[PDB]
Amino acid sequence: MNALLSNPFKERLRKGEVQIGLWLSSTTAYMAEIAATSGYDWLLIDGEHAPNTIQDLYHQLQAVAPYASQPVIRPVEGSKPLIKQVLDIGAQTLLIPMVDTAEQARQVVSATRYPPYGERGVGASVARAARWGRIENYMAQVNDSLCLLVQVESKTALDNLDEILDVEGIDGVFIGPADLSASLGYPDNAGHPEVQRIIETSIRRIRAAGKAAGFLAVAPDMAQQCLAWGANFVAVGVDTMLYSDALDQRLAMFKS
Amino acid sequence: MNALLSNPFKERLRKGEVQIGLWLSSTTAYMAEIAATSGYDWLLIDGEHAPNTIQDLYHQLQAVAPYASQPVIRPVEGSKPLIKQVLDIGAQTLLIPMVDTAEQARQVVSATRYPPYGERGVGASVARAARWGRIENYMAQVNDSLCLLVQVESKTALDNLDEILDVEGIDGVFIGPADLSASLGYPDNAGHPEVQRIIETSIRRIRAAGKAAGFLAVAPDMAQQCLAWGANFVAVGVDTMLYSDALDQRLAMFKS
Amino acid sequence: MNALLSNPFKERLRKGEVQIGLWLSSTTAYMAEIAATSGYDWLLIDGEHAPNTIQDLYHQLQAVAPYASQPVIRPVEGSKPLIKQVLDIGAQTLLIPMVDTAEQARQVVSATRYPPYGERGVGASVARAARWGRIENYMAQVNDSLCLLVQVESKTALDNLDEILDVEGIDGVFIGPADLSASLGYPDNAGHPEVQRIIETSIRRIRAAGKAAGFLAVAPDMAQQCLAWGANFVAVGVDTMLYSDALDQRLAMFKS
Amino acid sequence: MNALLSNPFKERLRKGEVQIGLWLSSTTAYMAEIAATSGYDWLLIDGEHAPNTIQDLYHQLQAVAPYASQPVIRPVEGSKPLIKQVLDIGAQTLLIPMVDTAEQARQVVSATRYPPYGERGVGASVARAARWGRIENYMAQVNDSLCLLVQVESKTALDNLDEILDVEGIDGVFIGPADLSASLGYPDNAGHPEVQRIIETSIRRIRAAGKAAGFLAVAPDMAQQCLAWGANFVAVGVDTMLYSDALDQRLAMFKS
Amino acid sequence: MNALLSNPFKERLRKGEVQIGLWLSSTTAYMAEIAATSGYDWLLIDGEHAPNTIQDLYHQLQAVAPYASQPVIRPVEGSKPLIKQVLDIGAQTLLIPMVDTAEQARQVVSATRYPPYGERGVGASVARAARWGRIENYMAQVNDSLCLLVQVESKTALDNLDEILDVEGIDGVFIGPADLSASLGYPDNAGHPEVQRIIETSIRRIRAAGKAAGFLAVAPDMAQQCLAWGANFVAVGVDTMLYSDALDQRLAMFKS
Amino acid sequence: MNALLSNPFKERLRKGEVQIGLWLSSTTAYMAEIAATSGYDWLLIDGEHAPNTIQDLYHQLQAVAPYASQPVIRPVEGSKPLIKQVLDIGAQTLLIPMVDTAEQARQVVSATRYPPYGERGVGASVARAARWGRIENYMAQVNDSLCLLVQVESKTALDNLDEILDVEGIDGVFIGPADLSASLGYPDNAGHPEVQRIIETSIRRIRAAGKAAGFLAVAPDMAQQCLAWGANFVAVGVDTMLYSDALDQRLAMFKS
Repeated sequence: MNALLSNPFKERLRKGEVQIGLWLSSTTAYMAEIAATSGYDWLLIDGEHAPNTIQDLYHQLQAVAPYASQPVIRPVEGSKPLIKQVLDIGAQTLLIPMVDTAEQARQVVSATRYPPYGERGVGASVARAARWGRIENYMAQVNDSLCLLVQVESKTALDNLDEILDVEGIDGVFIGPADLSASLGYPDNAGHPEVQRIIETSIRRIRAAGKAAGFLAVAPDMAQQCLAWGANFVAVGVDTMLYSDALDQRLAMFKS
Repeated sequence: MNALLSNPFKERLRKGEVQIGLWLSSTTAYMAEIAATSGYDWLLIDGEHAPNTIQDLYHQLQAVAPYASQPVIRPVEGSKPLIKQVLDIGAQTLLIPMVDTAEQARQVVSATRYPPYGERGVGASVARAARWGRIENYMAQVNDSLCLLVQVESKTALDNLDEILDVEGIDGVFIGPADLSASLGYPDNAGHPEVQRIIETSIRRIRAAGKAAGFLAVAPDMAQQCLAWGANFVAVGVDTMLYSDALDQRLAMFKS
Repeated sequence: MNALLSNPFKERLRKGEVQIGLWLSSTTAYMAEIAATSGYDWLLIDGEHAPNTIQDLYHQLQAVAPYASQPVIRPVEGSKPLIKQVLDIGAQTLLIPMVDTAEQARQVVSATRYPPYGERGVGASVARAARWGRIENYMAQVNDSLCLLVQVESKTALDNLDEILDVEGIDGVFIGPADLSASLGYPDNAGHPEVQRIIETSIRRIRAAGKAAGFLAVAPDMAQQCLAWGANFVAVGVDTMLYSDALDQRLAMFKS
Repeated sequence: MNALLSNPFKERLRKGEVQIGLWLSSTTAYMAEIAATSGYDWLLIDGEHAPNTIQDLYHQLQAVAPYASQPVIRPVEGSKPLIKQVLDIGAQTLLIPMVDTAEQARQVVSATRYPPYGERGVGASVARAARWGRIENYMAQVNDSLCLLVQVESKTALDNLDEILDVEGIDGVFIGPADLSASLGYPDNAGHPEVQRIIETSIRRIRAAGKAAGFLAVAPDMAQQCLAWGANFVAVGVDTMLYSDALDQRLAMFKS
Repeated sequence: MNALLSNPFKERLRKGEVQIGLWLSSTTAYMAEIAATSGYDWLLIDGEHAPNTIQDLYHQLQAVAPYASQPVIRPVEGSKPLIKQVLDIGAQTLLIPMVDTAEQARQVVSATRYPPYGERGVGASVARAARWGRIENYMAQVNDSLCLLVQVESKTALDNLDEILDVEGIDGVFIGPADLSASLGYPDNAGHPEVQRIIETSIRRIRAAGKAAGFLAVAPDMAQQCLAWGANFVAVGVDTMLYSDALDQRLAMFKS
Repeated sequence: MNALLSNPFKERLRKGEVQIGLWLSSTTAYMAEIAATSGYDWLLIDGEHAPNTIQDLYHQLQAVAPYASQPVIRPVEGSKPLIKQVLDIGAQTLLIPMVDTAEQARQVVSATRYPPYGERGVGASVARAARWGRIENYMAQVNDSLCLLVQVESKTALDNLDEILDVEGIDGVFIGPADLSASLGYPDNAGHPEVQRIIETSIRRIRAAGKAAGFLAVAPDMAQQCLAWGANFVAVGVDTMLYSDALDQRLAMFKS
C-alpha cells in the first residue's frame, strides 16, 4: 500500500478551492457509507452533538474511506486527550469546537504536534494513523498532512479573531451561525440582521489572513450567501434533517 | 403497565383502512427512531434485504415503540425457527417473503400458533412478547393480536394465488412489483407496462377474497395507481432511497 | 407526534410528591426495558459507577421510553462537555455527582442553559433532545422541562449545603449515605449510627429550603426512615443487587 | 495453559450427581457474569427463546468462564450449521430443542462428531474450541468431552423415548413441562394431573436407561417434586423472572 | 461514483493469475483492516468456522474496501437465504462449503442468480451490492462480476468432481486438505500418500477443465507444492494462527 | 466464590519477580483471549493509544479473566473520573500516562483511594470490582490489592523522579523509550547514547528506591538490555505489530 500520507481536503483548502460538505449526525457507519456515495467534498462526522463514542468515529472513518468524500472529525471537546484519540485513529482533518482565544488555539495546535513542536505522545505507529507502520517516517510526514479548523462561537472568540488567525498551525476558522447567534443574544435567530453583518465581515477578515473560512448553512439561500461572502468550506445540510424532510415530503403526497 | 395485547395495524387492516408505510433498510435503531417521528402508519423493518441480526431487529422495535407508527418485521425467510425468533421479541405483524404455495402458507400460519394447533415453540413468558409476564394470559390473547402478511413473488405464487387466498390465518397478501417483474422476465430499472395488468388483476383478486392487499411503490405515480386498484397496506418509499436522493438534491444546488 | 416537551418527574417533584426509584447498574438496554415494566416512578441510569458509554445511555433511554417509569441520567461527572452529551440525547432529568460547592453548583446549572444565560452548546435540533426538529421552539421550551438534581457526597459539600441550596436552577439535592459515611471516616457494610443525625438533619434542611431531597436506601428499613424524614426522590434498590440476592435465594432452596 | 479438554458438568452427570441450574434469558454478558457469581451448578444460555446471536453466545461464554458454574448452550434449532457454530466457539454441553425421533437424535450426534463417526467439518483448531491450538490433539480428545442433552417436547418425542434413549452419544433427556403441556393440549397448564403423571413416568424411564433426566421448574414446589422423581439436571428458575419478581417485591414495600 | 461493478479477484482468476490469500478468523473489522495493509491478493472472511454474524461480515467488508486485497466471503452454509444475505451486502466472491454433488452446485448457482434463471431474491438496489442505486443496471452487470467458488471436501464430492466442474456458473473449486483427509479415512492419523495423490490429481483436473483450483495450506511447504501442481487461489495461513505463533515466538525469547 | 481480592501481578511485583508483558492494541476481546493463551505474565490493555471505550476495556477484562496472564489497564489519561471508571470495573493494576510531577503522582494516588484519604467515588459494591458484593469488606481489602504504575516519559518527569518515587502508593515507574527520546530532543533522528544512559540510570534509580521499573521494548535486544539493567515489568511487543510482521513474513514466502 502507499507509504505516504496525503490530505486532499487540506490541499484543496490551501489552493482556496470551495469545498461543499454535509454533517453526519446519526453516529452510524451504515449511513456514513451511503452518504459518501453522493460525492460531497467533505463529510463532518459530528462527535460533539451526536452521541458518538471513539469506536463510532472509527467505524465511520472506515466506512467512508474508499470513497472520494473527505472526512472531518469534530470531537466532543478540543482537549488534549480527546484530540489524541482522534488523531491516533487517523483523522487527518479536525474541526475543534469552542476556540475562544489565541492561547486556546496554540494549545490545540500543541496537542497535535510531536516534540519539539508540541506535546503529542507517541503511539500512532501501532495505530491506524500510520497504518500500523505502513506509512513510513510518520513523524516526519505528519504535520504537513494535518488540517486544523477551529470554531469561533462566542463574542470572546470574535474579539480575538485576528490573534487566532495568527496562530501557526490553524488552517481555517469556522462560524456556526446558530452558536454565534445564541452567544450574541439572538438564540434561534441567526437570520437577524445584526448577526448577518457580523458573519459577513468575519468571513472577509478570515480570508484576508490567507486562511480558509467555514460555515454550516442548513438553508440553501444562506449557504449561497456565505459562499458569495467568501466562505470556502461550507456545509450545506445535516444528513438527519435531509432524511426527515424527505420522509415528510413523501408521506405528505398520501395524506394530502 | 397495560396487561393487554393490542395491534393497531391489524385493527385498521380489518376495517379495510389504507395504511401508508415506509421501508427501513439501514438496520439502525438510530434511524428507525428518526423515521418514527414522521408519522407513517407503518414501518417495515427489513430483515430480508438489509443485514439485520435478531438483535438489530430487537433494537429497532425498542426504538420505535413509543411512537405512533406501527412496526412490521420481515425475517430473512419464513422458516419455523426464524418466525419463532421474531415472534418472541414481540413482533406482532410479520411480512413473510417468498410464499409460493398454499402449503407453504399453511406452514407459515402453523409456525405462528402454539401447539396443539400450530408448531410455535413455547417461551414468550420469559421474552419481550409477553413483556416478561406482564401480559397476562398471553397464550389466550396472542392469536387475535398477531397479523400475518405474505408476499407473492413468483410465477408460481401467482398460479397459486387463489389457493393461498383460501388459507385461514393470512391477513394480507403483498406484491413487490420488482419481484414479480423479474419472475416474469423483466429487470428493476423502469417498471414494465407489459406486466401492469397482471399486477392490477392480482391486487383486485386479493381484495375480492376479503384479504388486505399490500404493495411497495417507490414511484409516487405507481403508489397512487396501486391505491386506486385497492391496495391498502402500501409502502411508498425506502428510507435509504429517500436519504440518498435528498443528499443528491441538496448537493446539486452547489455543483454543476 | 407531540410537539411539546414534558417532564412528569419534574412536575411531581414540584408538587412535593414522593417518587420511588431503582438504580439501573447493568448498562444494558435489555434489562432497562424489563425493569421499566415494574412501574417504579423513576429509574436511575448510572453512568458514573457502571461502565456506560454515551451510546449505552442512549439505548437505555430508547428502551424505557414507552413505559411509565421516568428516566434519570447520571453522567460520569458534571463537566460542561459531559452534560452537553447527555442533554443532547434527550435526558431531561440529571443527577450530577460530587457537587461540593455553590460555585460548582452554579457551573452545573450554567452547563444546562443556552447562551447567553449559560454555556450549553447549541445543536439539539439535529439530536434526540428536540426530536430532530419535531419539538417546536425547543430553546423556548427547554428550561421548564429540565430537572437538575445534585449530589452532596463529602464533608465539604455538607459545609456548603446552605449555599448550594441557595443556587437557582437546582431542583433537588441527593444524599447517598455511603458516600457521606466514607467522607466522615466510615466504610460501606453496615450503616453507621454515628452519622445518622448528620444525614437526617441534612435531609430536613434541604426540604426546609424548598428543594426536593433525594436518597438511595438499599435497606428497606432505612428507606422508610429517610421517607419519614422528608426525602421525596428515594431510590429503594439497585437492580443488580436485587438480581443477585434473588438468584442466591432461589439457589439456597436446593442447597445446604 | 492446560492442553486438556475437561467437562465438569458431564463428569458430574455421569456420576448421577444432582446439578441445579438457572436459565439465562437476557442475552447479556454483563448479567451472565453476575449470575455466575451465585454458584449454580449450571447456567443455560438460551439461544432459542432469547434473541442471542452467535456473538452474544460467545460473549456469555467468555463472561462465565472463570467461575465455577458450567455453561450449557441451547441453539435456536438443532441443525447441522447451528450446532457447528456453537461447537466451534467451545460450547462443550448442548441442550438441543425439539428432538422428536431417534433418527433426529442420530443426526444431532453426527453433527457433533468428526469422521469417521460423524460429519463435523474441521476448523475448531483455529477457533475457541481448541483454544487456537493450545488444546493438543483436539480431534482425539473431543468426543469424550462433549455432553449432548436433548429435549423431548411432543407427543411424538415421548412415543419414541426409549428409541431416543438408545442413541449412542445422547447423555441426557430434558423435559420442559410447558412445551410438553401445550403439545398434549394443556397449554399454560403443566400442573394438570395428566401432564404430571406423564412427567413422573418419563423421568423414571430416562434414569432406567442410565441417562440423565432434566427439567425446568420455575416453581420451587415443582422443582422439589421433579428431584424426588429422579431428575438430576434441574433448572430452578429463569433469571429475568427472578429479576422482575425481585423488583416487584421491593417496590411493593413502598406502594403497600 | 463509478456506475460499473468490477471484481478484480474474478478478473485475475479469468486471466489464470496466481492469487495468494489469508484466512480471517477473528470476526473483527479492526484486524481485517490491519490484515488488508499487508497486500495479500485475497482475504477469506470466514463466516463458517468463526462466529461472524451478517453485521460482522458487513463491517469486515467495509474495513477492507479501500485496500488492494480482495475479500472473499464464506457463509455458514450455501443455503438460499444465507447466500442472499451475503450477496446483498456486496460480497462479489463467495466460497461455499460442503458442495458434494452437481445438483447441489446447480442449486448454489441458482441462489446467486436473479429470476427467471435463478432464485436470488430481488432487492440489492437498496443495498450495498448496487451501492444504493449508484450502480446502474445492476441486474444486467451482476453475473459478470460475481465469482463463485465451491469446496469439494468429502469422498462424495471428489467422486462427483467432473460433474461439478461442468456446472455453469462455478468459477473455481477449492480443496481444504484437513477435511478431505478426514473424509478419506485419515482424520489425522497420518496415512498421507493417498491424500497427496488425490490433492494433486484433483488440482490438475480442475485446471484441465479451465476452472480455478483453490487450497488452504497453513504449512508453507504444502502451499508451495499445491502452487507447483497448478493451484491458483491459495490461502497460505490463518491470521489467528500467525498471531498466536508470533506471540509465542516473541515470549520464548524471554522464557522457557 | 472467594471473598478475598487478590492481585497476582502485584504479589509478583512485591517479590521482585521479572514479569514479561505484551501490549494489546486492537480493542478486541476476541484477540485479547487469543493473546491470553500464550502465557505472558501481563497484558497491557491500551486505553490511551487504541480507541477503547470503557465497554471495550470491560470486555477485554472478561475475556482474559480465566487465564493466567494478568491484565493491566491504561486509561486515556489519569484523571479522577477516568480512573474511577476503570477501578470500578475491577482493573486492579493501572498504568497511568504522563505523570510529570510528585503533585500529579499524589493526585493519581488520591484518585485511587476512598475518602477520607483519597477522592475515589464510592460504588464498587454494585460493580465488578467487588464482584457485586461477593467480595466482603471491599473498602478494607482494596488498597492492598491495587497496583499503581506511572509513566515517566518527559524531561520534566525525569527531573522529578526521586520526588515521584517517594510518593506513597506508587508501586512502579515505567519508561516508554520513544516518548522519552522525543522529549529529550531526539524524536527519532538517532542521537541514542544520551537516551540509553538516561534509561539505564533511571531503571537503576527506580529499583534502588525499592520500586518496580517498567519498560516497553519492541526490539528484543533492547528488551534484553533493560532486563539486564534491572527492569522487572517489561513489555516485549505490541500485538498488532507482531500480527502485521507475521502476516508480512508469511506472504514474502510467495512474493516480492
